[PDB]
Amino acid sequence: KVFGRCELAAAMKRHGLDNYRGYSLGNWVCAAKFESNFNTQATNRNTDGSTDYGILQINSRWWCNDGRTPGSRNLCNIPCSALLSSDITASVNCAKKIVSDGNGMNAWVAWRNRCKGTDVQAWIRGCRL
Repeated sequence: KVFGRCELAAAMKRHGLDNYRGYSLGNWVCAAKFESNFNTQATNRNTDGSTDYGILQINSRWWCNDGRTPGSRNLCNIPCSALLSSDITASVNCAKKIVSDGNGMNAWVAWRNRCKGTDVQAWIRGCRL
């Protein structure tokens, strides 16, 4: 499943991301756009043996367990396969842990590079929310 921008915005709102830790809905939508292109099934291998999973490209060294990543910590206490659902519940739950951990949304490379300091509200304009 590839979400539409506004579909995702609605789902992230339902799941409590609007203003979670001070970050407006558009930041979360923007992060997903540039991390995964709204693709719930996207995966990306890294040079350290970790893989990033799903809509918010959550990493298997720190956050979820895939069994094949060295130095894995499983800090969201979830299998990475749960982060590949068409249902974003698990990715949202883990995202809330990630953002609360000390970095805020700087945790997401694509957010800091493409979304931070931009008009993130553009990502929710035109949506029925």
